[PDB]
Amino acid sequence: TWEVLQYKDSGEPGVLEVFVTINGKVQNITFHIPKTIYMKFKSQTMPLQKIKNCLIEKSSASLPNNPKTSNPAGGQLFKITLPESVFLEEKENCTSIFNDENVLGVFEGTITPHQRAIMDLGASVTFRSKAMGALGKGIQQGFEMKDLSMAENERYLSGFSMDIGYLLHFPFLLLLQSPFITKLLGTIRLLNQMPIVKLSLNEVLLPQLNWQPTLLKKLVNHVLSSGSWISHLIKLSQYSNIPICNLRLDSMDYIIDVLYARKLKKENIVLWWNEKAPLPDHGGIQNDFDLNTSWIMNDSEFPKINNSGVYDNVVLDVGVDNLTVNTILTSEFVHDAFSNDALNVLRGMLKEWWDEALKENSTADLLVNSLASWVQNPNAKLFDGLLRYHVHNLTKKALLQLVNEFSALGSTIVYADRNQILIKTNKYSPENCYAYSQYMMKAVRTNPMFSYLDLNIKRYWDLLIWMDKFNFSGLACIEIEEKENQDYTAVSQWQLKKFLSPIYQPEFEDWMMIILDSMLKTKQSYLKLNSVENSLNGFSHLFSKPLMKRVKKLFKNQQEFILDPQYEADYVIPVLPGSHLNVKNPLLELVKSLCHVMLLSKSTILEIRTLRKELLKIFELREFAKVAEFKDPSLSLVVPDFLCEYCFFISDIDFCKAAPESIFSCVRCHKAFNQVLLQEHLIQKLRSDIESYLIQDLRCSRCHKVKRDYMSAHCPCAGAWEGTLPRESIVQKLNVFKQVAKYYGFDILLSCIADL
Ligand SMILES: [Zn+2]
Ligand SMILES: [Zn+2]
Repeated sequence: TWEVLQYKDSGEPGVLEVFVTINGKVQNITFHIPKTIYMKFKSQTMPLQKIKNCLIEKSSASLPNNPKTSNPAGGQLFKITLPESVFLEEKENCTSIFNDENVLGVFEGTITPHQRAIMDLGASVTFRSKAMGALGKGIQQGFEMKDLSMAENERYLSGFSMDIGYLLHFPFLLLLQSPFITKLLGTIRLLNQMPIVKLSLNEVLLPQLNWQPTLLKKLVNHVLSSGSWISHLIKLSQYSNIPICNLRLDSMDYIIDVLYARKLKKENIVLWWNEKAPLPDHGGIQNDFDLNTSWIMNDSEFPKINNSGVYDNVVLDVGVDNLTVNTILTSEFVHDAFSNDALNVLRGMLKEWWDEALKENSTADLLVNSLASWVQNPNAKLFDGLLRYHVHNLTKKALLQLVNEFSALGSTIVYADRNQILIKTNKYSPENCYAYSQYMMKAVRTNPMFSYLDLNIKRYWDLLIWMDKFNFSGLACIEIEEKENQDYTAVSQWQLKKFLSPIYQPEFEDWMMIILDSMLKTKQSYLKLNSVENSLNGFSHLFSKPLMKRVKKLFKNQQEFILDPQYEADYVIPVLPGSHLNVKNPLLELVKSLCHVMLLSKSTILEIRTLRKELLKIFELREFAKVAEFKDPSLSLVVPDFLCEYCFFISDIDFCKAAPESIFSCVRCHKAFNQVLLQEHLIQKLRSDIESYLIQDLRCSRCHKVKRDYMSAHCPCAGAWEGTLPRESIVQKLNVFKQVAKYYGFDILLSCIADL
């Protein structure tokens, strides 16, 4: 039994220098690893060359499923194993089996000897040599490992007793903490020969004034955290079976990659493993443009429900956590699907991880939490776009099924965002829904479809006005109590106010505070007294007469002071990111936006529309004038699926509607983001949009149909060829990016706009 500390390769192929630990102390040994390659070539027969001293054998391994490669043809996959030195030798000559005619692909040329040994042997490698006593012969030369190998149990890797050191930069098992590992390793060649545990905290920043205290504070924690670092490293390593020095702490996708790869190798499935490459290794077919792949990697938008209105019943605000893991755990013709066998392997892995995590296991809990992050990361190895598409498509179905399940009992969906769900209840008072909420939660959890979902009620709503997530108001209570009248807080988040003149913004809020009070009073009166929700009929009668007089007075003052240069500070229309409307009369916008909020009732249409006409009579405008219609003042630019590294939260960020302090900070935890990452994601969105416009399909203006010719003038129908994506849409999309890049300081995106 050997405790390998740091597997390390060198210039010579199939050579692994190992800083192993023998019962005495640390020592250096070397391993020899042959190269195993997967050949798909020809349709039948075999080369019969015999020139190479290798081992070939016809195999039946389960290949991946690239959408382009769909033809079955025949099966003659091979399992050629051949040492890497003579493989480099064979690279030289022109004639050889690996480079000849009728070669479909090489499937595992990317995996290095280091990875092969760390996946096959592991941390606890032992010697089962026996035969002749070549232990001395094995130690003087390089011990060839292919013939003799065994992996002993690693339940207890080490009882630690050893010296630890530091080496840090702020631009013996030493710990390397530097922004540039490669530069420091190359500059001091002697640093290579010593074993190092490489933990990298990067991007040191300074306030540029009085930086000595902050340098001292940044040094103190790194000095004092040594006991924690080694302890956590050993805690991960004892379960991981990866050697301590190869493993890193922040690296979490590597554990998933090794475990999934070795449990796949337990089966006959091919790895498709690819190293420092964002795309899978499919044998070389992955280096060509394909329409299906381009569509499946450009579909990251999630559906949503935004049923708007004013609700006089109670509304529940539940938060659905563990959606993706629940989706995975629960569950020829198709050319765009992931292999079912690997899917079942992943399902079994997640099930066993969850079961061990239930029994007080920290590492299993970490793996379960980090699986969702691993799925969407291309930089993680074994990453497949088909897997991401499969997971997203099943999650999309799961959310609709959950909404339908909620629809089984008397309730109505209002909103759905993968993290928040709003439910309309039949009951009228929040104090009478304690039992029904619990019953619904138990019923939802009882279903086998949603056994692993986490649901928690965040707020109870008494009166809610809903337009979208960025524009709402009402009265809410955090949690209902006993024998005490429930405390209610009034919330009002209106982005619509930001596009108003400074003199009218206070008026907007003041009049909304009267609308809400009147609606609450009339609802209480209707409840006390006993097609239309009669709780809210007649609320406008209380505040109509004051509103008319106030509007008249405001109009008179505007007529008096609009041309006064002294009052030029007022009556200035702000410029905001996503603003497109060019509008003239400031008080008209206030009255329109105030009436639009009342209009979302669906039960008091006539009453509100009479008041709207009467108010519009103060101005010289008619009830159906085009200038008197409400449009949303703001555009939208939504970047989907941004990761919080310290929170493990999936959030969709919209750069136009969302107010600041939210663009650059996570929601669950108030941790700031990194700006250049946001700029790079915006650039990715822009270039992807341009590509999607450039690869669109054509259609007939009358026969809505797809063009099936490469050279034609028009439809067999007398018509014309038009585009599925019109130019005006992409022009507007390029327009909004320019404003977003100028309101906030994004130099990289501004440069990208000007290089077009
Ligand atoms: Zn967070
Ligand atoms: Zn036609």
